[PDB]
Amino acid sequence: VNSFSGYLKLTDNVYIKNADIVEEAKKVKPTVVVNAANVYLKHGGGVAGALNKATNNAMQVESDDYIATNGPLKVGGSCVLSGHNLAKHCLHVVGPNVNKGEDIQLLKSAYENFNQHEVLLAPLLSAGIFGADPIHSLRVCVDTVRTNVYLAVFDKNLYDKLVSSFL
Ligand SMILES: Nc1ncc(S(=O)(=O)N2CC(F)(F)C[C@H]2C(=O)O)cn1
Repeated sequence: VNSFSGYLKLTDNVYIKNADIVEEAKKVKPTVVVNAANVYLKHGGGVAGALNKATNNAMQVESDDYIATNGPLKVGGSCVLSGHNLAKHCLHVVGPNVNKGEDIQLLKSAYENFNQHEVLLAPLLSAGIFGADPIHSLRVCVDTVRTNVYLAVFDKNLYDKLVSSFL
């Protein structure tokens, strides 16, 4: 038993809710919140900008030190950093950005990072400003992640579509 509420169960291990991941994070304090990161951990907009703002820019300060030490992430890769006031940990995951021409097949590699964590609160990778089809992203999530994932979908219209079209 865990503290997530109002989720619709999609599969054995995937759940989904129309929610603002920032607000869901501040209420659940999950062990892991997933960020929709870029390779530079520049949290300017989308999910990342919103999560960083909720940390009063502490996420960005920590991220800049991470990059200065380690260099950029790979597309499809991830790193674990602090969750600040939102979660114990933040898993920063880089899905391919269609608006940068990156290969969509890397979306499966991105979701594989979730399997290193038993339970996660996460957005749909490569959705939103990353330019992928969220229905495709949901399909890859369901077919790749084996751990328990609680997906927060900000847009109510999209949430309903995702539900109504789910196979
Ligand atoms: N607060 C906040 N801001 C942005 C995002 S998103 O852009 O990553 N995301 C992914 C999506 F589902 F495909 C569309 C969008 C959403 O959930 O409506 C998430 N949460």
